[PDB]
Formats: sequence, structure tokens, C-alpha cells
Amino acid sequence: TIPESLDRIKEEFQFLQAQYHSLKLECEKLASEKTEMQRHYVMYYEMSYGLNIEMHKQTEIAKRLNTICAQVIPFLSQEHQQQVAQAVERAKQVTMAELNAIIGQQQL
Amino acid sequence: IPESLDRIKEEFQFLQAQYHSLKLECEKLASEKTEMQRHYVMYYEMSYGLNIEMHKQTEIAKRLNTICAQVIPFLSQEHQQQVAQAVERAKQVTMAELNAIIGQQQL
Amino acid sequence: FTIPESLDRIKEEFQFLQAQYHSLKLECEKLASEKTEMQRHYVMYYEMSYGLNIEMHKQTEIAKRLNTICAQVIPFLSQEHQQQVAQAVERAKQVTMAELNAIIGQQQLQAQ
Amino acid sequence: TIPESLDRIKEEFQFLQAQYHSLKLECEKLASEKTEMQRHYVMYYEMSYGLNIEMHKQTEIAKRLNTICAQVIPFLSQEHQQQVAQAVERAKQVTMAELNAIIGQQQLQA
Repeated sequence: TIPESLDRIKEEFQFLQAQYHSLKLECEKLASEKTEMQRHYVMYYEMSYGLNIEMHKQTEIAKRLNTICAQVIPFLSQEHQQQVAQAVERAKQVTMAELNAIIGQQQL
Repeated sequence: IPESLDRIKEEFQFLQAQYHSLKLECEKLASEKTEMQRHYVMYYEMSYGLNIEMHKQTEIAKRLNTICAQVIPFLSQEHQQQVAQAVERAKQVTMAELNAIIGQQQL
Repeated sequence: FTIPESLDRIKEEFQFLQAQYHSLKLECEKLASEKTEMQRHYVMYYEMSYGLNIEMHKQTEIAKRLNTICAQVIPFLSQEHQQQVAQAVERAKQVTMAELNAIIGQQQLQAQ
Repeated sequence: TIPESLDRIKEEFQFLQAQYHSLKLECEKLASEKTEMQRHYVMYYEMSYGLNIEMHKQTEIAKRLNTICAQVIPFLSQEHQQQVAQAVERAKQVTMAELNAIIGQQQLQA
């Protein structure tokens, strides 16, 4: 009709307007979340890089030390060689037990 | 009257345009946040998985130092000199070396 | 934005307009009746105007004839008497408003 | 439901406009006409009155004249009475032809 159509238009307006509102807040939350996520992302990236360097360094040092020991072993007594062989053998034996054990020692 | 209906129609176009644009931008934002959440997760478990190996290598290193230091006084006086210098040579890493290894590992 | 203050404007103006259309319609609808009354009264008074005209001319001519008669047959009578009749004729052709009022009042109250 | 309703409003508003316009027209024309009929009504009312008066006058005069003619009838000749009675009977008798004729005369006269 005519007086019932004019109310229909305003009703539709209030509804649509509400939609734009909720959408706006919802998108604001997306700005916040995306930003925070970005911060954390870059953070753990830098972590990955910096730790990768260290890991590589320690691997290298270890390799070197093993070279020294392996090339300095024959310059020893037989009874010694028999011992340092297994000593080196277990020095390269590292388990998650010891691992997390010293992890907590590091964090505390 | 007729100059007032067009206010309704035009303002409506204005509003729906706004809502449409905001919808588009918002969907783009969902895609973005989800994508960098994926990236974040990836680099998180990167951090963890690398940290494990790092501490592992550190521990191996300390142990090796222990042996090569405790089997050093059972060594020769002219030899202990060589081995000590060698130990202090091994625990010494400059950026050039690590660079040279990084390049070597990614090909 | 003033979309809600604009939406009710057209409502107000609408019912305003249709109110005017209503009032105008009843006014015109009455105007038809009044007009038909004017017309009817007109045809009545026209018809009666004509019908009365015929009678007026008739009685005019009758009176004329009768005066012609009385004057023409005036000298064919007594000498002392024609001077009386000659006066009766004068007072006859003289009609006063009082007499009129009398005749009308007689004519319309015998109509009841 | 929006772009199909706005045009509906505009359309029916134009409709209403047209309606009121036609009505306004008929109203004006009815004012003019009703005045035209009221005027005629007045004119022929005044005419009715003005003719009524004169008719009544003539009828009264005729009545009196008949009275006189009846009164002096016995004072005339016995041979004449039988003529003047007939004369009066002919006078108070008007046919539509005489009406027609004299109306014609009074008209083409002035």
C-alpha cells in the first residue's frame, strides 16, 4: 500500500544499517587479529633464523672436535683408544630426556 | 516530494556501495590473516624443531670438549700444545665460515 | 544522512493530498446537486415567464378591444350618461398597487 | 525490495496528481456553469414577476370594462343589446392565430 510501504523502507534501512555496523566491528577485529598475527609471525621468523645460525655453528664445532679426536686417537695407547672410542660414541648419544632436562635448566 | 524520493534512492546506492566495498575488503582481510597465521604456525614449529637440534648439538659439543680436555694431560707436551690450539680453533666460528656452510646447504 | 526524516515527509504530504482530494470531491459532488437545482429553478421560471407572457398579451388585447367598444358605442347612448361612462372608463383603466396586493392575496390564498 | 517500490510510489503519485487535476477542472467548469444557470434563473425570475404584474393589471382592467359594458347594456337600444352582447362574446375569445399575429406585430414594430 502506501502507509505500510514507507515503514517497510525505514525497516529495511535500519536492518541494512545494522548489517553495515556489525560488519564494521567484525572487520575491525580482523585488523587487530591480522596485525597481532603478523607481529607473532615476524617474531617466530626471526627466532627461526637466529636459532638456525646457532644450530649450524654448534654442528660445525662438533664436526671439528670429532675430527680432532678421530685424528688424535691413534696417537694414544691401545687401552686408551678402546676407551675414547666409546666415550666419543656416547658423547654423540643425546636423548629427549637429557634434552628437556637441560631445557628447563635453561628456562629457569 | 519528487526531490525527496531521489534522496532515498541515491542514499541507498551510497550505502549499498559502502557495504559492498567493506565486504570485499573484509574477505581480503580474512584471507590475509589466515595466510599469515599459516606462516606464523610454520615458523613456530620451525623455532621449536630447530631449537631441539640446536641444544642437542650444544650438548654433544660440551661432551666432546669434556673428552678432548680430560684425555689431554695423558698427551705429549709438544702435542698438548697442538691439541689445545686445535680446540680453541674449533670453538671459534666467524660469519664467513657459517656463510660458506649456509650456501653449501641450500643447493 | 536524513533518510528517516525524509520517509515520513512523503507520508504526511500523501495523506495531506488525499485529504484535499476528498474535500474537493465532496464539494464538487454537492456542486452538482446545487447546479441541478439552479437549472431546474431556471427552466421553471422560464416556462412560467413565457406562459405568463402569452396571457399578458391576451388580456392586454382584450382590454384594448373592450375600450374600442365602449368608446365607439359611447355616442349611441344618453347625453348626460356618456359623461358618466366616460369617467367610469378612466377609473377602470387606473389600477393601484393596493388593488394589486388585494387581487394577488386573493389569488394565492384561494390556492390553499 | 527497494528499486521496484520507489518507482511504484512515483507512478501512483503521478496518478494521484492527474486525478486531482481532472477533478479541479471539472470543479471550475461546474462553478462557471452553476453561475450561468443561477444568472438565467434570476433573469427569468425577474421576467416572471414583471410579466405577472402586467398580466394581472390587464385582467383587472378587462374585468372592469366588462362590468361597465354589462351595466350600460340596459340603457342602450333594445335592438343594439343583441349586437353588443355578441361583440363582447367575440372580444373575450382569443385564438392562437390572433396571439401569433399581434405578438408578431409588437415585435417587428420596435
